[PDB]
Amino acid sequence: TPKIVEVNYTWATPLSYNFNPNMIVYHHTVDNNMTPQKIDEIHKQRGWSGIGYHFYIRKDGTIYRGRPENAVGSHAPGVNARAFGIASEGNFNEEYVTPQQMTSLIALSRYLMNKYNITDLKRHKDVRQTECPGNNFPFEEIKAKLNVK
Ligand SMILES: [Zn+2]
Repeated sequence: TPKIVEVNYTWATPLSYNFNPNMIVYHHTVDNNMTPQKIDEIHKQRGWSGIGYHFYIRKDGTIYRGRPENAVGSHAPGVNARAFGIASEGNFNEEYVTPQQMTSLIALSRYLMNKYNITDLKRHKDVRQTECPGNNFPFEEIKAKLNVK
């Protein structure tokens, strides 16, 4: 089972648990050097309860929990009730996922896919107009390693 680091959050507004995931959406953070706590602060400024992603993967491969696994997130308006959101630290218009981020992306994705019977993997740019998760985000390689077509 991948190592998920639990984080102490204080949620500003009520979380909804009317969450029925059938999709994983991949994100980049654009900004580097952010703790999950810093993301949570920014997401609170934007009027969300707190960190909008269900998971945040830092450059050294550490997987932090964001939103509770059974709560609706704030990462992709229009699919939030049906999508896990997985963020990777970086701006992948300008750099590449680290090998440790790739290892964690595959492990976390397969965990969620098996646990929830999910086969639908999407980039944020596949569901909304955005450059996220960045030009160099290795989407086709992730799908290939997970045997998704
Ligand atoms: Zn995004």
